[PDB]
Amino acid sequence: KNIANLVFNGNPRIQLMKDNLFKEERQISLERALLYTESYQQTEGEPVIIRRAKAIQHILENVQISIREGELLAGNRTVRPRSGILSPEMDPYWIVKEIDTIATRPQDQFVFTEADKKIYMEKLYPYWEGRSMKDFINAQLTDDVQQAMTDEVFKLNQTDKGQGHIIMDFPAILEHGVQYYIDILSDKITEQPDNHFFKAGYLICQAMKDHFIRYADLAQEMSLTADACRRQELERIAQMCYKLSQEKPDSFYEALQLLWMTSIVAQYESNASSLSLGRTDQYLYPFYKASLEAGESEAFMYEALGDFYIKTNDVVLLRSQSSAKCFAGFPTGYTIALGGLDEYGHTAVNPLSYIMLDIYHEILLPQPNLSVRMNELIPRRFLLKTCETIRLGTGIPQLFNDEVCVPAFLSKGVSLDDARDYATVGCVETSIPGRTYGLHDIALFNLLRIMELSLYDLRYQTQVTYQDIWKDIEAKIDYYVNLVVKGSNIVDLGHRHYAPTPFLSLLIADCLKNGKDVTEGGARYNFSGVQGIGQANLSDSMYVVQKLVFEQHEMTLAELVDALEANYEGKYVNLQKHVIQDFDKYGNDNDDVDDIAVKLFRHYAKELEKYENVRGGRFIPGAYTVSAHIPLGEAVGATPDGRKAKEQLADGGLSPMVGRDHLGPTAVLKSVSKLDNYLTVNGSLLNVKFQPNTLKGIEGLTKFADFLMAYTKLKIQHIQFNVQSKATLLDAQKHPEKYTGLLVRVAGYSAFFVDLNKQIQDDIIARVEHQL
Ligand SMILES: O=P(O)(O)OC[C@H]1OC[C@@H](O)[C@@H](O)[C@@H]1O
Repeated sequence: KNIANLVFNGNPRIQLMKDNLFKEERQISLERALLYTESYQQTEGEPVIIRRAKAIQHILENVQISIREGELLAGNRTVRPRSGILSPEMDPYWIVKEIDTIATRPQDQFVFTEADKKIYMEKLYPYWEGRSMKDFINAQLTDDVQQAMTDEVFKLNQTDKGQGHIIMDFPAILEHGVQYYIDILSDKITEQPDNHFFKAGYLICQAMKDHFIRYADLAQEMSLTADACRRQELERIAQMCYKLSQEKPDSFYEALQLLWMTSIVAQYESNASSLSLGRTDQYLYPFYKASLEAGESEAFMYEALGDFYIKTNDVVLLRSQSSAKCFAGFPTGYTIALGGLDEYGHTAVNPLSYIMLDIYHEILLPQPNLSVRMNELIPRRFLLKTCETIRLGTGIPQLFNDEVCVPAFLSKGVSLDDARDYATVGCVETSIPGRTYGLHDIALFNLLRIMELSLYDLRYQTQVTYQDIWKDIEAKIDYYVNLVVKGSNIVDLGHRHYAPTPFLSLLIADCLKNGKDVTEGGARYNFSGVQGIGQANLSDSMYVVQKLVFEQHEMTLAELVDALEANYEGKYVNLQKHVIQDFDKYGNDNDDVDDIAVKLFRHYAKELEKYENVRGGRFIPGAYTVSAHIPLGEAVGATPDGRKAKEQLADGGLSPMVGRDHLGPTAVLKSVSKLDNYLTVNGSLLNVKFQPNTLKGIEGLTKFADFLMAYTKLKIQHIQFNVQSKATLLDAQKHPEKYTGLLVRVAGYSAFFVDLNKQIQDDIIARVEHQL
């Protein structure tokens, strides 16, 4: 039985709702697909965005709903907790290939019941075969794009699922309420009778009104047969849901209910990852304050917030076996940014900011993906509270640096007001809340694979120079950025032609004024975010090449490549130890290695910003991996940095390669700070791991806080921490049953260690355990 993350004296209601999420195993759910398909079978020939809205209305009107045990807030996608909602309208093929294996696959298992297997193949697969967004993307990708993907230079994401990766304008819905949108859309439809977007949004807002009423009627009915206390609670919920079916919220309790019901409707619409929450402490604090005045009771508001936190852990997204290699362990992305700056450039930390960290001490779940915005104005007490929470060892909260992120957005034309208000989509995809359509994880780009292709290409050139390799790598980066742009633009178009999101778009400036969905470019800011992965390995490898081959003349390029092709076996076993141990590695504050990373990623960034997306926006670079450093590593043979074939790439994005940082965590910060971190407007990612003993006591928190202030001044964009010992992680591999509660930080998200495939577990284990 489990000894990880045991909670002492937790709130009983919070702990009961938490436990209920995990009582039964995860099942695939076809309920959304079935309803979606029913609607679509009646709307042939209508505008896609109307078909979408009517299908979403049909889902909202007919989905089975319940109010689960102890809940203070209504709203769940599904009655059975943590269901994998299938989207055959995006891709009906992959589930067929895995129909008998998804229950026992290596990552992200789900039960596909026998009844549902037959239902899917009889009622859903024949309709969606040849009719899905995936079919369009298969047909549209050109030949060189496809060849780059078979050469495993880059992956394209969301070809088989909703787009997501967007923060709605929650402050707008919180101040207006549902009926306000119904009425303005009425007037918009009148003033522009040919605009389908307005009609689509009208339908969904109406169905959201009705969906509130469904829950209200259910609460009331349930109250009749409920214990003396629960009856009053269910009556309170009914009255709340009747009110919020139309009216703007007045209390914190109501704001949380409107906030999560909006999230539920958004999930029915797009069924995607990273419909993140933005600056929740900023836009809920006025409601928390207003409730305090008026005598609402901090203990009740605490429980309602705890309900909300548990709600975010009922959502897990279903994906294919190959997709689960890149995005393993349910990175759901209900990401919250805390603190930061206000419109005046003053600290935005407020009393709710502290509460939202403290409640997490009871939750210890992967969601919400809490994040603290750092700057020089952070109150010390809040900084120490952040450190105390990270020390719990779940990986949450992560940090974002206002010092980098604000100017980075200013770089791309974001106004000062909007850039000061940034928050985070998903893992590390910094974004402008309620104003951005960023395609924040549209593609993964394997920089080490490109270097490998270049070394093999030049392997027989006896006259090759080191500068020749560099130019070749830069030329291949140019070539492949061009292709990943063309492929991302196809996926971009796929979502526009198959899956506009009219409801969500209502809450994205400036879709309502422009009359356009986000998929048509209605958002104020339009990006497409492509991730450069493997740069620690790239600079480590090219440093060896430069030194071993061209300055020391130990081998020739051809002889070295022979050793790589041989996977350092046989007569090369000692060469491997030599390239690893006898040459400076990235992450040790050695300018000579580090500058290779600086210059090559700068070339990647500056190439991406030459390209437009199909919405008139700009491509932007990120440097993050999720769990893709495993599959992207598997696609690369041995490299001059000492990787054996198929070995992982450096985790996270900006992290040193596992085990290569020998000079402590501050030398890591110094390496990372040499990168031009203003370029990764799409987000970058630094994983550090601390030995738990090194953070204990008041002394540990003080060292920890000082470290985060050094991180801040060094203008590193993001950092996050694992706090677990090697012994605990090895024990969790050997006796998973003792550690079913154990959370570990992968890359921009936390996941249950025992549910991570061994290759990810082994990455996390091999990361250096630092001391302060
Ligand atoms: O395949 P998806 O889930 O759409 O994207 C992959 C991942 O991208 C980066 C993050 O936002 C994650 O939360 C998301 O899961």
